[PDB]
Amino acid sequence: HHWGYGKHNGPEHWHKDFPIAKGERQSPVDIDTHTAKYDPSLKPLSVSYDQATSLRILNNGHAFNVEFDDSQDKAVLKGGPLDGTYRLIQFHFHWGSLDGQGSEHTVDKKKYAAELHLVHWNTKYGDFGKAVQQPDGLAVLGIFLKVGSAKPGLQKVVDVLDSIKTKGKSADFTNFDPRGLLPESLDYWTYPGSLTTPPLLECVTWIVLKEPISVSSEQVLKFRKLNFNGEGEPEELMVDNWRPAQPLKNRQIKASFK
Ligand SMILES: [Mn+2]
Repeated sequence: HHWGYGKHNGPEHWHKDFPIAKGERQSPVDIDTHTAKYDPSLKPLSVSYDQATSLRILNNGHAFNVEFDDSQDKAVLKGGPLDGTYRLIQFHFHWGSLDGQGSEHTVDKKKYAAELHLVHWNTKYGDFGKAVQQPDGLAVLGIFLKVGSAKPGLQKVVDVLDSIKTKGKSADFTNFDPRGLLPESLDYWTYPGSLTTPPLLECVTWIVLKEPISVSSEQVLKFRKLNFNGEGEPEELMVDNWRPAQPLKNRQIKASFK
């Protein structure tokens, strides 16, 4: 029936409705650190989020998205392996039912407790919907989360989860600054890939940061309290909304560092 992360509609079934699931540039992947090639020609990333305008937070039944106003060049990403400017449209997370799993990308097969995705679209395309039809339409910044100390900048998000518990619920969410979610270092790995949920389009340049951010156990616990279901439907906790690693096939992972 419709896709999700259960036994009957989980990632292993997606190819029946979205054949691109078995495509040549699917994500996520395992990052083998010894085989990633250092590329001295890659430039430092440029993150400009000082003018970021968040608007709302929504439970879409598969994760929670914080959405931003992308009608102008307010929060953009440029540099790194990118040509042109990419505007932030939304961020969301993938997490596990246990601390030993939850991330989509893995590093030398290591899984983290969660993974944050900041989604950006190439402004040359004019809108998100046109950008997903292009090979260089999106740029996703992925950041791993490990359990340790609490992340202060994530608390405003944790606190509103109670109000968007079930599928379809949304809440006003203004003045949230995503700079509070960045690690200290911007060193990264990059490779050409796809969206990690249906429609699985191969329109993404992935930028995965080497340095994880720490969150407290209590912070991650509140994520696991969300529901996949809609209000008044039987309760299915929102946990393990991550796609396993896909074959690298003909792609090279490049590193901005050595
Ligand atoms: Mn994602």
